Amino acid sequence: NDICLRKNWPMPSYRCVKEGGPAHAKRFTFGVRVNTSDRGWTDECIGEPMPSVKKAKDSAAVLLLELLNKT
Repeated sequence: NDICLRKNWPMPSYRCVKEGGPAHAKRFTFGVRVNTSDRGWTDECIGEPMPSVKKAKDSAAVLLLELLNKT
């Protein structure tokens, strides 16, 4: 969140795109997007299917940091 804050943007969107399923689908996949003032909502950064919802957000966010590293 530091990079988005520092860039003087609002707080990014965070919501699991896939969570739960037919038992064997408790891997969570989530996509992030940020409001890059120069363009707007960034490309939705889908993370990897993670076995914990906290890891879901953070790991996608890590890919987002790469996007925000190109600003």
